[PDB]
Amino acid sequence: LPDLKIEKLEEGVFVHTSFEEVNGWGVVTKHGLVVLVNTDAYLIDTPFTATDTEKLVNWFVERGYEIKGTISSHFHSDSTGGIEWLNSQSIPTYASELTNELLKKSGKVQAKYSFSEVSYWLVKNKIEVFYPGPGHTQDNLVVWLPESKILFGGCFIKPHGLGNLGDANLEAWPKSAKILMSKYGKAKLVVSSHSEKGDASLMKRTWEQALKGLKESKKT
Ligand code: NA
Ligand SMILES: [Zn+2]
Ligand SMILES: [Zn+2]
Repeated sequence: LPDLKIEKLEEGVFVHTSFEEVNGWGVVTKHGLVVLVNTDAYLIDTPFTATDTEKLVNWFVERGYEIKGTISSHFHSDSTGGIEWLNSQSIPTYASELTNELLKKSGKVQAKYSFSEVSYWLVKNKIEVFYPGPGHTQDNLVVWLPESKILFGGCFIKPHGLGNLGDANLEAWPKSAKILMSKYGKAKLVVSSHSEKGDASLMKRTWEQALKGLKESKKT
């Protein structure tokens, strides 16, 4: 299993990359962020495992940062796998009320703190959590960093194909993708869960893939 990677994007923004075996043939790649406000650190998604969440936290703690909070972009384990471990360390975990309902329904440990607001400022003027509407999942969120114009699109941003449709809302995805394009056109960088980082055009590529997936589902 490849090791957790940490890469600096700019001052105050790091991408964490963790890996999971799909079964014998190679691995899934998952990107999240760590955002620094002075000496406060915020996890944007957890790695898949408690073990990789602890490695990630330990890397920032050793450099004099305090983990002030985590946000999970959706209920799937690639965003939420570390919540139980973070809770055991009394590190504040956040998810939307809908995300916590979906964790509870799937027999998973919930985030300690939840919110209902469509636009939720995890950190005033620094970290915005936004619900564009259903897509990859009913609850999928994005995270916007206004000072860097970095959008973390999580598993919503799907420039090359929508992936697993098990929990997806194909009827809503195109509308949700246009809402995102319309709000975050000033984005300098779009970081997705499962693809290479890109420019604002990844939001339009997602819209196109959403339209195509909906069209194909209506044919059969
Ligand atoms: Na450092
Ligand atoms: Zn997912
Ligand atoms: Zn994912």
